[PDB]
Amino acid sequence: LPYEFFSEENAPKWRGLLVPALKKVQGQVHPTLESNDDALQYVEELILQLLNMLCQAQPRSASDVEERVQKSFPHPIDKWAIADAQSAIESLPVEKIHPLLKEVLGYKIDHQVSVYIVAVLEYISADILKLAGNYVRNIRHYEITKQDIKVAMCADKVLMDMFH
Repeated sequence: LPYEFFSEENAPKWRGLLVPALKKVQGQVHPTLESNDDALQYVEELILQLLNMLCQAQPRSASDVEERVQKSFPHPIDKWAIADAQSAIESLPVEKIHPLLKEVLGYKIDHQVSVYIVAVLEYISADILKLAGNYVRNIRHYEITKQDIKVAMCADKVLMDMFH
């Protein structure tokens, strides 16, 4: 039990830490669509479940992440994810998260690896939100509810096959 994001100790350190940023993301992907804490908090749970997955492989380089990502993320999302991550090291609290990473694993990490990870995490964030937004805009709703996101990720094998 090396880590549990929502315990009676760590919870305060994560709960709503990504929500503020996600609103921005959902703002760049779908300006017209309105935010909804209920959902973004769920997107957070997912994005956080992703970070944990990228940590099980105990990253120690700015490449080990690319490798892990290159080993997990289903084709096309894997390559696309890296492309972004790379183009980054070259909105999410990249700073406020860096110190946290060291605590999620218990080791040291260069500011370059964090920029890579956080970038990857945000890509899936923008990707998830991007798909959900289309769903919403398809049914003429102008709002992304938690329900929408779920039903949205379903019609997508890549993402659906990515989580469990």
